[PDB]
Amino acid sequence: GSENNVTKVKDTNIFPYTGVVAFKSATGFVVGKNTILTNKHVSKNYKVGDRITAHPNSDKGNGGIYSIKKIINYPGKEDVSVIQVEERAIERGPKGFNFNDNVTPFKYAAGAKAGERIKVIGYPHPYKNKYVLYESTGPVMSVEGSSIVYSAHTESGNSGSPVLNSNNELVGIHFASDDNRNAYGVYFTPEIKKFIAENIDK
Amino acid sequence: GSENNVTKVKDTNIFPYTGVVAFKSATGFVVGKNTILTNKHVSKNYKVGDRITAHPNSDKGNGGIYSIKKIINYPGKEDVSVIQVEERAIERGPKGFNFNDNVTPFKYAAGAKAGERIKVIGYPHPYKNKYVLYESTGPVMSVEGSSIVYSAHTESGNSGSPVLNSNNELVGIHFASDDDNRNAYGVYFTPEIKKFIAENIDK
Amino acid sequence: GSENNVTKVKDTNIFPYTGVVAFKSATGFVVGKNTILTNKHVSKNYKVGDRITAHPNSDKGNGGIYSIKKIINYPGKEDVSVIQVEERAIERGPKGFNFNDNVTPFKYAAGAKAGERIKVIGYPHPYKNKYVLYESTGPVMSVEGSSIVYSAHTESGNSGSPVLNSNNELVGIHFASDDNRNAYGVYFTPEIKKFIAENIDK
Amino acid sequence: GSENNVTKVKDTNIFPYTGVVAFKSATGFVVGKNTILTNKHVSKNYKVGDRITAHPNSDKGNGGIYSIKKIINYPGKEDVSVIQVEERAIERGPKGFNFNDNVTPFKYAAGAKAGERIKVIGYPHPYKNKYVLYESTGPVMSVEGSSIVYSAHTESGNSGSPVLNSNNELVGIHFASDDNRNAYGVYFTPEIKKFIAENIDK
Amino acid sequence: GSENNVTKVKDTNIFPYTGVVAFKSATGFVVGKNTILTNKHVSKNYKVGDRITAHPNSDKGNGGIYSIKKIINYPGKEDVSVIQVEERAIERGPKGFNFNDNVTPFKYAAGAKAGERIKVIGYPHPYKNKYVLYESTGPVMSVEGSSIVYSAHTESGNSGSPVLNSNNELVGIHFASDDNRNAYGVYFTPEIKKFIAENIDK
Amino acid sequence: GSENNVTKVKDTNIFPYTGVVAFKSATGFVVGKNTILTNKHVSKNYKVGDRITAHPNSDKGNGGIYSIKKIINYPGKEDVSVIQVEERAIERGPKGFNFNDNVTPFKYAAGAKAGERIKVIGYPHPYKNKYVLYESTGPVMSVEGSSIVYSAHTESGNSGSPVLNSNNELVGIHFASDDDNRNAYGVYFTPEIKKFIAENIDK
Ligand SMILES: [Cl-]
Ligand SMILES: [Cl-]
Ligand SMILES: [Cl-]
Ligand SMILES: [Cl-]
Ligand SMILES: [Cl-]
Ligand SMILES: [Cl-]
Ligand SMILES: [Zn+2]
Ligand SMILES: [Zn+2]
Ligand SMILES: [Zn+2]
Ligand SMILES: [Zn+2]
Ligand SMILES: [Zn+2]
Ligand SMILES: [Zn+2]
Ligand SMILES: [Zn+2]
Ligand SMILES: [Zn+2]
Ligand SMILES: [Zn+2]
Ligand SMILES: [Zn+2]
Ligand SMILES: [Zn+2]
Ligand SMILES: [Zn+2]
Ligand SMILES: [Zn+2]
Ligand SMILES: [Zn+2]
Ligand SMILES: [Zn+2]
Ligand SMILES: [Zn+2]
Ligand SMILES: [Zn+2]
Ligand SMILES: [Zn+2]
Ligand SMILES: [Zn+2]
Ligand SMILES: [Zn+2]
Repeated sequence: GSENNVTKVKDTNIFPYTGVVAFKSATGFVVGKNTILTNKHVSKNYKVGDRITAHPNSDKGNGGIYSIKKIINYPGKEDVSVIQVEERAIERGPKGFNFNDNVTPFKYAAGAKAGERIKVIGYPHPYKNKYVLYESTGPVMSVEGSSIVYSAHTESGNSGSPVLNSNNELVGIHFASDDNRNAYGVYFTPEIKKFIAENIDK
Repeated sequence: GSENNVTKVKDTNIFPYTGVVAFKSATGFVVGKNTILTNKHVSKNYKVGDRITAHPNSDKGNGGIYSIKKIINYPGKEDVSVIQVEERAIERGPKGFNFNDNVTPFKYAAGAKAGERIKVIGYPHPYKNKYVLYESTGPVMSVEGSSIVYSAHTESGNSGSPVLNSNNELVGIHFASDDDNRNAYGVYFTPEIKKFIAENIDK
Repeated sequence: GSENNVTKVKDTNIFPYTGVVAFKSATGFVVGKNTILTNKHVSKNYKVGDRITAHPNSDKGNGGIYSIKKIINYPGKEDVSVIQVEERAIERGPKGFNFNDNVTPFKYAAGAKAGERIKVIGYPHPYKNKYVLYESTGPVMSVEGSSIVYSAHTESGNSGSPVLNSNNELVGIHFASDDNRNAYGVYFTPEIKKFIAENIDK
Repeated sequence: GSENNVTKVKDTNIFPYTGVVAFKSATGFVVGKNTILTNKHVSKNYKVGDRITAHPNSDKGNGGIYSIKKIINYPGKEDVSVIQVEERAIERGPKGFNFNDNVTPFKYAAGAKAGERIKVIGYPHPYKNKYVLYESTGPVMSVEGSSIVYSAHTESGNSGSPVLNSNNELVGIHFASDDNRNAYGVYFTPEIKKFIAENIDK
Repeated sequence: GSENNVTKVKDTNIFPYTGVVAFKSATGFVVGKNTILTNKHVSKNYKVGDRITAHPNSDKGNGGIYSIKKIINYPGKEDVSVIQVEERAIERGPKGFNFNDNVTPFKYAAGAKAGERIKVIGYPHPYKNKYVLYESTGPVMSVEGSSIVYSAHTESGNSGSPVLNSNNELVGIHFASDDNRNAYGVYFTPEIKKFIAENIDK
Repeated sequence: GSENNVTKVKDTNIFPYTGVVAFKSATGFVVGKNTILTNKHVSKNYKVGDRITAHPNSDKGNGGIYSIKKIINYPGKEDVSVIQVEERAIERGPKGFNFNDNVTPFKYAAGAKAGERIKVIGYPHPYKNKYVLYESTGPVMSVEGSSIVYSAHTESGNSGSPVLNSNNELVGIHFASDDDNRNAYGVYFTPEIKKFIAENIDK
């Protein structure tokens, strides 16, 4: 075979993949009880009642299908949208009908620096009949304020993917793009973190 | 083989490919009598007397070589330029020396929606010795005003390529690309742009 | 095999590759005595005493490892930084401990025009344990003022790479990115040449 | 994109693809009323009552699912097996429950010669959850007796695939395998044609 | 990214990869105390005193470097060679200097059938400066006697790789070769199993 | 980019590539005055008067087109055939109309060993409209008598390609291919084969 900085995830039912969710067009991940994060350009395409699916892997199944109950955009310029779902599944996952028993939120990392290895996990290919999760690895190029840039292979559906460090702790949320190219994430500054904690379902 | 969102067009002498023309560096397509559409960043590299070729495919031939007679940039910000050609071919196509007999313009689509399948058809590799036409498929991500964004594999030479729906109706013109399933950016034909184009079709 | 607009350089100890240097995260190239060029977003990550390596190729060796002695960013908008190194190698090259005897600066080309063939030569993959030099070919799309655009396969590490014409003369410096994509360089205008000549070590 | 001697067939419900059928592990194609052809190493894995599907394409549907009613191996050395199916579909195709109304047999070509372009049409990837038909093009290298050799990209599932000329006429049946490799088929000699005609369901 | 039936193994220090060993040219795996298996065409290239390395992964290290003490070829036609190593490492692994503490032998599977998923694990690229383990997945095509055939992407260095089922139990040893091609293994018949058990170091 | 054991040769007008010739379906290489070597399964598709081309590279030109004048198969089992050409080019190369002035034969290597790096140089894609020369690198797996096996990416058209060591000396002729790092099979030049070739070089 060959070196490859992106590979298909064959088992999406183990951590960290159990923190990731699919939209028809994009990716999101869990941040707290009944609460997911994605980009604003993703959430504009959705409304209350639309469905997300928890860590799906084509016909190997998933953690359940859930409906969106609230969409809250961050008021700053950063591309962050908090989405709450109804806790009771439309279709159950293997751990039952409760959203939170089928998913796992991430710990925030202590920080991030140029040169460290990150992973972007998400559903790179939008509007497919089957959901396939890919893991894209690469180094951090820069952390400046609320901007984190890394070199990786990312595609349009990665919008909303978590960016994790080597210990599966959260360093960012992807928003825009062999391919070892600069790719762009929102780094969680204290003001963004505060907006998120405030909009987690209580 | 493998899934691939871009493949070589092996017969460019059937519809929809007989709508598409090649520049040395880019793509365009036919909009009406003696008239083609491309981007402003393409037309700035050309002038009256420069040559375009109709639906070429390496040494399989083409629908003729024609000279440019007029360049008319759209006055708005969108990246659209109208180019008229001399009707009399420099080199004939199989349907003769008249440009219009060797090409086919597209019908406009009724609109376009996020999630629908499009195709971008054009000459993705600029400044080659042989013209090779590729078809790039993918879903529309967004339509907002004159901006249409789709996820596809497009390349530098695709500047000017038509963006068609599943029934080969026109939804846009490609202008920028900034596996590969990447957001790619077209001009959606709003009424103001359609009016400009209609007014600049050779009479 | 297949047509490919980017291939691995297997001997980096011949011209023009002997004008190219590696940073941990990016590329640069020699402009004069003890002096290299790169981008401003590359030099931001380095400081006096950090190290660059002269035309490395995996474990086939290199022209030596050298320390940075001064960093001078171009005052204009263009993404150009001049870096001077200590002349005395930290680790020697095959031609000895003097930086200048192990490298080769480029001649400026007379100019550059749309459609001509260029090559971008550099270390495309950032933060690797081994330095691998690739050569990316493609045509110039546009030259205007200080902006040169070409169609090529470039990646995040190519920041700082020379852009040469078919006679290995210098037409620009890469700064931003099959793939036949528009890629962007700084074209050396008289004002930029003047800044560079003024900042070559004496 | 790139030159490629193998591409996915996106509509398998037009000629010539309507002459091709799938087994779980391999390909076959229609030779006459209720009758298909494949290799002897394919038919070894099947029995009466096993199922084949007519020109499937993922979830875009198919020409119907049919049961095997008889397996007849060619007495000679050549890797040819005739399989008859029950005429009445287990699951219908768009043209109804009759096998014959949903498929199309091929005309034999007048012959075949070195350098002419052929196509091998079949299901290259064995034992998949979804059937994906690919078309592999390439030139004939040699024809001798019952042996036709061509240069193409074929894979293990292509056992049993038709080999057609540029007018979709039949020149052989694949049996054994960028990749532009010599690939091997059975050329239909008069003795083989005679066996086949004798074993077409009446 | 894309579907791929072969991927780089990033951590070779967990089971099942801790059963695999590298030769300069090929692969082998552990069958018992101080004892490995490979092909006869591999062992002909080695002699007492030559080195094998336990589950290496470029510069991430390995389970130790060990010397060959005995080579015993199976007397039948099948491509099987038992190699014993000196128990005391030339260079230790993380579990110390004893060969057997750094490696793990496999359980034989109860049998194997057409259509089941297998994995071939080994070092596909011979005579490299760094050892990179790849995992190639695919279905079993046939089990006939001492022959097992599967559809996979295998390369010259895979000679000697174990072929494992989905529970990491042993089904074969690879000996000869997108690429989904038939690939050929020795299936462990009782007579082969007896030869192996008889030549395990006591 | 990526590691790749096969790449396109961009200048076929330098050594070692000026040793290699193209058939419509296969490769060969020069062994001496007016004489080339290929496989028996290639030469059986050719006859006196058929044309080979010297070191072509698409439209960059070539060292001339020459006609075959004699085919002499090796009497042993190994897959070797000697082909002589008419010395006077049908179409000249840059060094003129004489075949020998436009090509270069190889020196034989002193031998070959498992683990050493070789190159297979040839025209891997048969029956194309344009001749494209590729170089496939990889290690020797085994040498036994007249059999040399190496791990490389070779294709149908590589039949007849020379197999050279790191100093461009001849170690073998490729005959069969049965990423891709696969065992590939050449004829190693034993003394009996060398003698046959020397005796069949045009005088
Ligand atoms: Cl980039
Ligand atoms: Cl993108
Ligand atoms: Cl582009
Ligand atoms: Cl082959
Ligand atoms: Cl195969
Ligand atoms: Cl192999
Ligand atoms: Zn490989
Ligand atoms: Zn956005
Ligand atoms: Zn690439
Ligand atoms: Zn395939
Ligand atoms: Zn523009
Ligand atoms: Zn990709
Ligand atoms: Zn090839
Ligand atoms: Zn910058
Ligand atoms: Zn591509
Ligand atoms: Zn790409
Ligand atoms: Zn392309
Ligand atoms: Zn068979
Ligand atoms: Zn290949
Ligand atoms: Zn392959
Ligand atoms: Zn992808
Ligand atoms: Zn063997
Ligand atoms: Zn393939
Ligand atoms: Zn690369
Ligand atoms: Zn032969
Ligand atoms: Zn491969």
